[PDB]
Amino acid sequence: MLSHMVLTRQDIGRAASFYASEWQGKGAEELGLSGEVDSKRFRELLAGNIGEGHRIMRSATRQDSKERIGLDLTFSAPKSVSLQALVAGDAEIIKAHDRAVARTLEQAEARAQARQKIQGKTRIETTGNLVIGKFRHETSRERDPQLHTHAVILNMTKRSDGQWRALKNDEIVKATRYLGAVYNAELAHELQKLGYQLRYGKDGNFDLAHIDRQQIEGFSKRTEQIAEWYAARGLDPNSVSLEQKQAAKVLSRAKKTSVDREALRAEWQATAKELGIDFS
DNA sequence: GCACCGAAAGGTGCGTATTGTCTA
Repeated sequence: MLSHMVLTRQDIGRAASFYASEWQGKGAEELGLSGEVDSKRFRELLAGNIGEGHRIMRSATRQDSKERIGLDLTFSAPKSVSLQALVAGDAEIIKAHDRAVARTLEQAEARAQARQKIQGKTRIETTGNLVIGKFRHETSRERDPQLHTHAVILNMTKRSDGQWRALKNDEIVKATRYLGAVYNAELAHELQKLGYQLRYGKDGNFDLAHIDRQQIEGFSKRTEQIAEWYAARGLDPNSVSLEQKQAAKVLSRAKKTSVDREALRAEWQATAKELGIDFS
């Protein structure tokens, strides 16, 4: 699954709480960023402080509009993949997901764009470079195992004239469904190299063949919450407005509390026994 | 493209778009 969200200045706490960490992007390399994401630097870049002999970015933002700190792309593995990675414990599966993300983001980077204005005349440019902070996470809001990576694309890109400007995001934002398919294709290919058999689900989605739908359902509490929020509002899961799909996804939430990580995984393992899961 | 940003006859958000496993 690939979902996206435009991150605004009011998200500067939450977007820094993303901080298991990796920089990616030709933009990042050119700034000398590679390896683990230093959080102070991440906060600086969120604020548009690219530093190293450059003016603070984005000052031409209207006060009536919100300023944009970035674009969050969230890659989420199928549940059976999450199970094998996080319950059984498999670094190869984690690695396979990391590769799928990195290769998809290369295709996101290819689509990075900017504007330039030459004497009242605006042209759109394909810059092909991004600065991206990747943060891998492991649980859902209902504390189910859930392998997922937040790829925070910072709102910046280097134009042809070598100048740092805000990202025009259209080409990435309108290709979410395509990049989603790249992630699946890459993950599936990587999982097949590791010897796994796959089961296909109408969309390009798949799961590991040795884990069945009932076993998936046992570990998908957030899905049960969404499915119920439609059944109560009388709404049908086939056709619903973007205002409604966002409603069910945000309203149906309950609240949670600082989970004992070592104790959580033991719960997962026991649940997986109850469900009868053979991690082979 | 527009209309308001800082003050460059330049640059920005705006809206875009989002399948399931349900993020941000």
